Amino acid sequence: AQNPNCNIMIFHPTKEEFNDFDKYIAYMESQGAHRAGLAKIIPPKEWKARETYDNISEILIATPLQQVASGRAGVFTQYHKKKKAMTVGEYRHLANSKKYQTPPHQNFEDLERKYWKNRIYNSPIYGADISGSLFDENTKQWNLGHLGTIQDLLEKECGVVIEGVNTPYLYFGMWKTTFAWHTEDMDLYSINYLHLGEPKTWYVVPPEHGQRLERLARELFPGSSRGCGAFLRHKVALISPTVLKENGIPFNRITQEAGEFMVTFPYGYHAGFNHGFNCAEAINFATPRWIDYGKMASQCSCGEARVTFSMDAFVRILQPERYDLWKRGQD
Ligand SMILES: O=C(O)CNC(=O)C(=O)O
Ligand SMILES: [Mg+2]
Ligand code: NI
Ligand SMILES: [Zn+2]
Repeated sequence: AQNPNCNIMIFHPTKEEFNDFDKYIAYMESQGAHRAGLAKIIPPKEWKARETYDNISEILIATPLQQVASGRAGVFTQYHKKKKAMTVGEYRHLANSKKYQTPPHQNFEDLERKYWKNRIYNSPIYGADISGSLFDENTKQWNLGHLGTIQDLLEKECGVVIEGVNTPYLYFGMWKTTFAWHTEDMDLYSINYLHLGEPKTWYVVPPEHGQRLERLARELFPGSSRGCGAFLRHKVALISPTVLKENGIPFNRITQEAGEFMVTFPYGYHAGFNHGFNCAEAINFATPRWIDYGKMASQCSCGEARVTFSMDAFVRILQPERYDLWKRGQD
């Protein structure tokens, strides 16, 4: 078995190898990459996502989210308070202000220490989940707006034709902006490109050990667990590496820098934080190997997780027993 310790693997495809996206994902999996739940892909040196970022300040962040924490430094939840609209130029100036900017630090490790010590005492503002793309239309390789759709994968593998579309999302971050522990909708893959700015640190649990994280989460967030049988789908709970280590949960960490892709694999729980002002683009995708994960994915039916139009069909075809109850939650 390849990569039996479930380490995060880093790939350096050539420009030739960067032509066929599906084929490269399958290659990475042949090397055991998926066992970690997360992989890094450094694009060939000849590739670029677009020519410059010089003209992005006029993108609107219609609903910036203030991420307010509750709990203790290593075990907390976050709620998202909606703020007034602002442009990316306005958001970048806010990220760079004295109130919100990255503190002085020695290296990524010192910054990580500061994040886990001090995150709860601040409420950074995250411009998350903005439909759109920063890839130039002429970028033909690993253009996250030109990928094969999940609906088309489901049709190729299973013969069934369904409604729905699959488009990318932009994320504008600042120091301490946080993504809570989660797997993707329907335990899909994700791919995330860091277009510009400061790094993003990731934590990940191997898919084969995801239920150990779930059991710890039920213990640490016991009222949330009684409220919903899949409350991690709410995307609000944080658990630090120190707490994970104290509880014997297998995990890994890695820092993504501008110009790099990350892939999350089906049922790979992940969480993380931004080091400073940045912009990422991410989208869900599927392969043939995902289908069985999609059939087994948990679902939030308490009604809190409230997700996309296209998830309806996935549930309806892959999980027809749950259909009914899951749609009572979503309506
Ligand atoms: O970048 C972020 O805030 C969150 N991204 C992801 O969870 C992802 O790409 O799967
Ligand atoms: Mg603009
Ligand atoms: Ni994710
Ligand atoms: Zn729920």
